[PDB]
Amino acid sequence: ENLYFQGQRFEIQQHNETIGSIYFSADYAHIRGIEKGTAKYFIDKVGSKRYLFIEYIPDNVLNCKPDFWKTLKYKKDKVTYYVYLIENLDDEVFHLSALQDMNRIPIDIADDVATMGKSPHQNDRMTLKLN
Ligand SMILES: [Cl-]
Repeated sequence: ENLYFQGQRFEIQQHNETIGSIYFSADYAHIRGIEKGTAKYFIDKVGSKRYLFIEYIPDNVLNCKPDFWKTLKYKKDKVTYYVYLIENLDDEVFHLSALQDMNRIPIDIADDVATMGKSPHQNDRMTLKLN
């Protein structure tokens, strides 16, 4: 698979406020917010862009604005993933940007996420700052 974030720890920011830390291993995001949590994840590079596929993290763990979760969904096996465009500004500042959703069943081919552009509302985007 894709090891772009594997072994990396980021500070999580939303609306210029720190809301916790996230550490990515081979299979899970390890979240330290109000509480600890884990989320299955994977990264897919299609063309020039990279996309983060991540399970929902509840606000009892990571207290972020709920419309951050308004994005394209991917379903592999029984786990549903929330898909984000990873933007790398300078190898320090990263964004998790929500994508446009569809009026159809979740994508079953990871690469087919590229057929969708960014969400018109980007104000609830996550900022990851590399440690
Ligand atoms: Cl796939």
